[PDB]
Amino acid sequence: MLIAFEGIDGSGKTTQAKKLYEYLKQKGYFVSLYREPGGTKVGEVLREILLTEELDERTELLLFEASRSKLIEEKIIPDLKRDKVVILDRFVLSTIAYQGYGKGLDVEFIKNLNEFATRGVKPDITLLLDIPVDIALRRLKEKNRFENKEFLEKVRKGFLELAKEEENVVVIDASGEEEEVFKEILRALSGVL
Amino acid sequence: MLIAFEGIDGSGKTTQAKKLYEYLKQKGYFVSLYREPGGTKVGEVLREILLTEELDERTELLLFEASRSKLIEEKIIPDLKRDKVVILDRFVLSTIAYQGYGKGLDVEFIKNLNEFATRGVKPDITLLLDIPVDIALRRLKEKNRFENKEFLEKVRKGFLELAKEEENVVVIDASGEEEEVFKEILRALSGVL
Ligand SMILES: Nc1ncnc2c1ncn2[C@@H]1O[C@H](COP(=O)(O)OP(=O)(O)OP(=O)(O)O)[C@@H](O)[C@H]1O
Ligand SMILES: Nc1ncnc2c1ncn2[C@@H]1O[C@H](COP(=O)(O)OP(=O)(O)OP(=O)(O)O)[C@@H](O)[C@H]1O
Ligand SMILES: Nc1ccn([C@@H]2O[C@H](COP(=O)(O)O)[C@@H](O)[C@H]2O)c(=O)n1
Ligand SMILES: Nc1ccn([C@@H]2O[C@H](COP(=O)(O)O)[C@@H](O)[C@H]2O)c(=O)n1
Ligand SMILES: [Mg+2]
Ligand SMILES: [Mg+2]
Repeated sequence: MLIAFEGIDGSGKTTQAKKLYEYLKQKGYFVSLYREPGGTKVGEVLREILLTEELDERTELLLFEASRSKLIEEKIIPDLKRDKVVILDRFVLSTIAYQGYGKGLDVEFIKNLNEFATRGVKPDITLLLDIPVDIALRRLKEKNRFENKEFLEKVRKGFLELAKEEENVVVIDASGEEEEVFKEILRALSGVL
Repeated sequence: MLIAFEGIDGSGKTTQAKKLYEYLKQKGYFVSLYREPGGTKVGEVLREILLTEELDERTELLLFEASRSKLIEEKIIPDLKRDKVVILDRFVLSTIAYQGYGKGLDVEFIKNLNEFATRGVKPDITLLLDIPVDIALRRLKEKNRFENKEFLEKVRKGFLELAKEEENVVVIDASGEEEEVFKEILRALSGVL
């Protein structure tokens, strides 16, 4: 079982993925939680680079994918083999939305890089935490983090276009309170688990 | 002017590229010399990773391309804009030969990644330093470095198959002595410069 959380900065992915992890552990599933980029020794080095350095979008994309490739090969494929539930804080839709709809790289190209890095491993379900950018920005403000409204609007649209066309994507209203959003996620999850 | 040296380990790329650099500087060209992977701050971090860590071939390929993307955007494109002669110690044929023919990844795929990382920037000439693996291994032995014969035989064949099909590739007999090889390179170079 592979569960992917996707969405803009401040949509509650980290929080909700952690909530889903504890909940499922208590219910007796063997669970892993990983973030992208990151999740491996090598992946975390690349994460530090992606956050530290001034990078063009192409170099950026290739490093996101490298982190994913390492994570898929080192952790996710074996995790899935042992019937672990695998929960991802960001995955392949994030790459398309940010690098494609956001920074203007070719979407078919991103998709083929995604296919390559994941060896065609796809989620059973993707949870799109959709939220107005204004609301996501106010939440980040409370944590002293400031993101680009213009850029996130395009990204958000991207994410929503991808949910119409890509398979097994459920749009969750992430604008609610923490517990409301979690119980919307559980209903979407009841579909598959 | 973009000049690329390609070929197996111990073929004399580093030595000949450095020789070509000093020669052209003396003749009054403005010259850059860069290695792949490496050549930028970020590229060299990735280099250290690629030489340090146990990596699957997919992750490897994506990090080789990330380095290249950084080098293209940070150094090569602007170097070419200012009419510098740019000399590369390894470039895009090496990727195909090592990751494609060597480790079995798809060659069309590597070529499309190459296209992406370089923004379609192609060399004016590529110098393939071809050498028998037995001879390259004897040279590396003198420096206490030991590489995999079985792997390099495939890689060498790959390099040679690419020189037949890809554009502007000259096969230099790298088995000769240092000064003989340099003379052959200068002849090949007279074609374009
Ligand atoms: N339903 C909610 N209502 C209000 N605030 C929330 C809700 N869920 C999470 N938060 C808080 O708002 C912020 C959301 O951040 P979180 O890290 O969960 O989102 P994220 O999508 O992981 O962001 P990023 O991509 O930037 O890491 C946090 O400070 C979190 O504690
Ligand atoms: N023509 C030659 N004959 C004998 N030895 C040589 C010749 N040219 C270079 N060498 C030596 O052989 C080794 C291989 O040269 P060099 O480092 O340039 O090859 P390379 O293709 O860069 O190898 P690598 O990819 O492993 O760095 C060096 O230690 C060098 O001193
Ligand atoms: N495909 C992706 C995924 C994440 N990111 C960025 O990575 C940063 C930190 O990641 P987290 O959201 O996982 O903490 C975010 O600010 C986000 O904008 C990106 O630019 N492209
Ligand atoms: N595409 C590439 C390029 C270099 N390499 C490796 O990089 C290493 C460093 O050698 P250089 O000095 O030629 O960069 C070599 O051991 C070579 O086999 C690889 O595996 N795939
Ligand atoms: Mg987060
Ligand atoms: Mg060398």
